[PDB]
Amino acid sequence: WGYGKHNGPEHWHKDFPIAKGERQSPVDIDTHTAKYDPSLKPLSVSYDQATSLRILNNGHAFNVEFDDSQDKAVLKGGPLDGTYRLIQFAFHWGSLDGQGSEHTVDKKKYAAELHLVHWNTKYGDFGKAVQQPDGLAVLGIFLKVGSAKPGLQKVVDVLDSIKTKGKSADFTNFDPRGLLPESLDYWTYPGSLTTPPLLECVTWIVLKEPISVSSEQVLKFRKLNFNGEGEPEELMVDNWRPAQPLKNRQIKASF
Repeated sequence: WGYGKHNGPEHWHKDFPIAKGERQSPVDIDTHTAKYDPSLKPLSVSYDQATSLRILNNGHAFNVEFDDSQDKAVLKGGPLDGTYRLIQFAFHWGSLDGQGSEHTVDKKKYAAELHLVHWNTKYGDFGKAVQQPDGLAVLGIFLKVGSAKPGLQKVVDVLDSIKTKGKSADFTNFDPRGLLPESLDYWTYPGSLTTPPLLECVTWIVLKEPISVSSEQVLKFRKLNFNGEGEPEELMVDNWRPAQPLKNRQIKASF
């Protein structure tokens, strides 16, 4: 599976049949149909204690991993029940500034999208949580091009070291708080992972307010390779899945 014409999103259903299930992601956020729910609590992000370990090129994107052996970096509050610990964060981006995010707002596409992945500690490990309807909590953050994001530079300067599939690099003391928007206003709905296995185990929490990044930051993202080293060079660009049918589900707003 991939993002190409022969193995792209339109083909994933052949190997992963849930691809056309009932609670697939991503989706279009229709702001006029989203329902203001007064019973939603503020989100509670505790990341001062976060411990980053490494960054890796998995062949479909780049992931920053975190030590999830104790409640060091956690998410709770909002629509969530229990504590979810940060396991990884990744990005989805495009070939141009006009496309890239997975989720869309009234059909509008952002330059990229940041996903902070967290699992329900009630289930003991990540592997057990992805087998649960309330197993994960992904925090989605939209990226728009404007001014540079101080907090994202550390990530950008290390992309050179993990250009190709399988490459990984020690990546300690990275603070995720540097990637948060000012506001925590969000939209929330029940969905799935956006890449196979597309498990319908996620509580999506998409932040209203986008972060700005400079043109040159995003540019270094587009220099990543899908391919392994020593193979024909395929630029890692447009690694995002098209919006799926809402199908009955309803999107709630904390605002």
